[PDB]
Amino acid sequence: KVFGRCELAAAMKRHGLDNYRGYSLGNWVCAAKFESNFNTQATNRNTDGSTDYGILQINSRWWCNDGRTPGSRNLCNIPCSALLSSDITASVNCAKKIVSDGNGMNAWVAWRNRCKGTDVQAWIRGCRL
Ligand SMILES: O=C(O)c1cc(N2C=C(CCO)NN2)cc(C(=O)O)n1
Ligand SMILES: O=C(O)c1cc(N2C=C(CCO)NN2)cc(C(=O)O)n1
Ligand SMILES: O=C(O)c1cc(N2C=C(CCO)NN2)cc(C(=O)O)n1
Ligand SMILES: [Cl-]
Ligand SMILES: [Cl-]
Ligand SMILES: [Cl-]
Ligand SMILES: [Cl-]
Ligand SMILES: [Cl-]
Ligand SMILES: [Cl-]
Ligand SMILES: [Cl-]
Ligand SMILES: [Cl-]
Ligand SMILES: [Cl-]
Ligand SMILES: [Eu+3]
Ligand code: NA
Ligand code: NA
Repeated sequence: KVFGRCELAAAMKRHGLDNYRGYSLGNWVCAAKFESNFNTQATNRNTDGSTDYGILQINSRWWCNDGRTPGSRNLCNIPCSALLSSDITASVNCAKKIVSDGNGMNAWVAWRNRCKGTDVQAWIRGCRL
């Protein structure tokens, strides 16, 4: 599923991501735009052989099981395919674990490089939330 901007903002808010660990909703929408273009079916292979999955490009090196990342962990206790669903629940619940691990949203390199320190509220401007 390819979400609309406000559509994704509303889903993320409903699932408790607005201000989670202090990150306002716009930060999460910005991250998703540059990680996946709001497409839940996004995948990308990393140089180390792990793969990133879903709207927030969650990595199989640590967070999910894809059966093809030797030596990896599955800290969200989910198949990586769950992260591609039209329902963002699994991605949101896993993102909450990620952002709580100590480095906040710097875990998302695209957030650090394209969202951090920018006017992220622009990403939710005009939405009925
Ligand atoms: O493709 C776009 O740029 C786009 C698509 C959008 N939508 C909205 C929907 C309907 C939601 O139910 N689907 N794509 C919304 C926006 C935007 O708010 O800038 N932009
Ligand atoms: O309606 C939109 O949400 C929308 C329209 C866009 N455009 C761009 C053009 C060309 C110039 O007028 N026309 N609609 C571009 C985008 C976007 O990149 O998010 N969004
Ligand atoms: O005007 C739009 O259609 C629009 C503006 C957006 N943004 C993003 C920013 C932040 C920095 O450029 N400001 N407006 C994002 C989107 C979209 O994702 O469809 N659409
Ligand atoms: Cl929308
Ligand atoms: Cl915001
Ligand atoms: Cl594996
Ligand atoms: Cl393969
Ligand atoms: Cl594990
Ligand atoms: Cl599994
Ligand atoms: Cl959803
Ligand atoms: Cl933080
Ligand atoms: Cl990570
Ligand atoms: Eu648009
Ligand atoms: Na906000
Ligand atoms: Na699993």
